[PDB]
Amino acid sequence: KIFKPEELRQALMPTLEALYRQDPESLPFRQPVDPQLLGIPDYFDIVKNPMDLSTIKRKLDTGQYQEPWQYVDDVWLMFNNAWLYNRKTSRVYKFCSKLAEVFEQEIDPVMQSL
Ligand SMILES: CCOc1ccc(C(C)=O)cc1-c1cc(NC(=O)c2ccco2)cc(-c2ccn(C)n2)c1
Repeated sequence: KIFKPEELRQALMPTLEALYRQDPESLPFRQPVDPQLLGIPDYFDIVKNPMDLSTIKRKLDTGQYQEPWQYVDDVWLMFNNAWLYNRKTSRVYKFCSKLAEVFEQEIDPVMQSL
């Protein structure tokens, strides 16, 4: 099945804005992780493939996907990175898990749609 670029944005962006809407849980994820700014200099020794909401939003704003699981792939990569780097007890890890709950709720019916 082919997917028109304007169609994905209009049908996938609601799932993305549902993540941005989570405050404060989306705050760690709205911009790429800057290890020097954040005081976590070891981040890239653990996270080899970074991803964040702003990169996803900019991709989606230029239709730079091809089918929904591509977008899913980036969102899950952002989640997996955060669960790998941050400790289970940590605020950012818990924020990530909240976002992941919201995202599964929103993405399951949009995935059934196409
Ligand atoms: C060192 C701890 O920061 C992090 C560590 C790891 C990760 C990841 C994604 O693995 C993310 C952050 C992080 C967290 C927060 N905000 C909160 O944690 C928060 C907000 C309210 C209560 O808590 C903000 C920003 C941020 C925002 C702008 N910039 C430039 N940076 C980055």
